[PDB]
Amino acid sequence: GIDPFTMPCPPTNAERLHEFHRAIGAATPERPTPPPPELLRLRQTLLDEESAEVRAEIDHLLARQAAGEALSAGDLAPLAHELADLLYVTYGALDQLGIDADAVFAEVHRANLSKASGPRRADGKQLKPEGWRPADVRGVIERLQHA
Amino acid sequence: GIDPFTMSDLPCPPTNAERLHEFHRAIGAATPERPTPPPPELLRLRQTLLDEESAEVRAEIDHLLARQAAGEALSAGDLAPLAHELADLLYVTYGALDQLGIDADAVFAEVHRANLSKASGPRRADGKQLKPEGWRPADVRGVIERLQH
Ligand SMILES: [Gd]
Ligand SMILES: [Gd]
Repeated sequence: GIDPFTMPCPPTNAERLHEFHRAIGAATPERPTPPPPELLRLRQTLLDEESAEVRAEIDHLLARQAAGEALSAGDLAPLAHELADLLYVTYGALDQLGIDADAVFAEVHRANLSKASGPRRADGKQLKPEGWRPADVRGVIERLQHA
Repeated sequence: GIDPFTMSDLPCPPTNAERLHEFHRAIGAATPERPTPPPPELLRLRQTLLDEESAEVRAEIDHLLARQAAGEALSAGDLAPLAHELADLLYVTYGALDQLGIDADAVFAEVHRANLSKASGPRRADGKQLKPEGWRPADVRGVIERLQH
C-alpha cells in the first residue's frame, strides 16, 4: 500500500481564496454550507464596493477616449487591478459558502462554450445549437455535498 | 518533440482565465496575448455585462436574506442560483481581462500576494486587520509592464 515510492497541480485562483481565508482566520467550510445572514450582507457589501470601483475606472477610461485620447497599456492598470479585486471578492463569496468555485465555473464554461457553437442571427446575436444543455449548477452543488 | 509515447492529456486543468481565452476564440473573437488598449465599444460592452451579472448576484443575495428574515432555514441546495450568478460574474470579469489582452492570473497573483501578506498582520482590538512589518502594496502597473515584454 504505502511505500517510499508513494506520492499536485499549481494552485487555482479559487484555491488562493481558500488559503487567504485560512490566513485571516476565517475557517471556511470544505463543502456547501448555508451562511448566516451577516455573512451574506458582508459578501454583498464587498461585491458592491469592488463593482463600483471597476465601474468608475471604466467610466474614467471612456471619458478620456471621448476627449480624443488614445489609451496606453499602462493606462489599463487601475482597471485591471479593480477587475482582479472583483474576482477576489467573487471567489471570496463562493469560498465562504463552501462551494468549489472551479467546479461551478467549469459547468458554466461548458454551457457557454456549447452555446458558442451555435449559428448567429443576421444581426449578430448568438443562437444556441440543437441539443444545447443549460449549466446545471444544482447538480454541481449536490455532487460537492457528497464525497 | 512529441513522439508516439507522448501523453496528450495534460496533467492539470486549464485555469478559469484560460477558459475565457478559449471561449473568446470560440465566438470568433480571438483576443490579444498582450495588454491591448480597447476601443470604447469594447469597454461599454464589458461594463454592461458587469452591471447585468452584478445586479443578478445582488437579487439572489436579497432573495436568500428575505427568506432568512421570514424565519426560513436555508439548505445547501438553496445556494445554487447565487452560486450560478457568482460564477457568471467571474465569467464576465475574466471576460473583460481577456478582452483587454491582460493575463488575469498574473494580475490576480500580485493582488493575492499583497492580500495574503496583509493577512499575516495583527488584528486591532476591534478586529480590524492591520498590515504586518515589511508590507508592500500590489504592483499591478509593474505586472502590466512585464506582460508587454
Ligand atoms: Gd479595490
Ligand atoms: Gd446570469
